[PDB]
Amino acid sequence: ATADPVKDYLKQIGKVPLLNAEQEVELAKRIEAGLFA
DNA sequence: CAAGGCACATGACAACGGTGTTCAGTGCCGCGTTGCCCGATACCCCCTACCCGTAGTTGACTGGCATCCGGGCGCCGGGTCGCC
Repeated sequence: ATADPVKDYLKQIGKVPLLNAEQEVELAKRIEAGLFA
């Protein structure tokens, strides 16, 4: 919580795992699995 | 000389004269009110032209922005970490 809220938003993005090909195709596979569920 | 007879006029008698008034009827000219006739005007319809909202567009493309000082000036007031 500081001034210039865009900076705090950027930190809120933080460090998250960027997705390579197989990672995201598996994610979409389980996405459609949950959709069918 | 007195009584009885005839003329003219006379107390009323209605009805004309002429003119003024009566109900009434109907108009005769003045003032105001009325049905027409149209004409325009609001108000339904149909047609399409155009404004405005929604939904797609697949090489890849993964963290920015320029701040800010030459007030100036002082106080309040609170926070804030050293201090022993």
